[PDB]
Amino acid sequence: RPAFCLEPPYAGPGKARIIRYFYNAAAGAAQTFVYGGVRAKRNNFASAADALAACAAA
Repeated sequence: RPAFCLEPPYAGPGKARIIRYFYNAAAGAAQTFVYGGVRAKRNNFASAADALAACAAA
């Protein structure tokens, strides 16, 4: 899987309140986090399905 799938989720310094998904490699699962709208890192998807497709393919 890509290395970014091993990244912790990054809320960043933004004040937005957006539900995003990251691949939690420790858990072997997609998980929700609160993204602030600025400076997203790569492990950051709109849906668990998108996070899983990138990181647990296939």
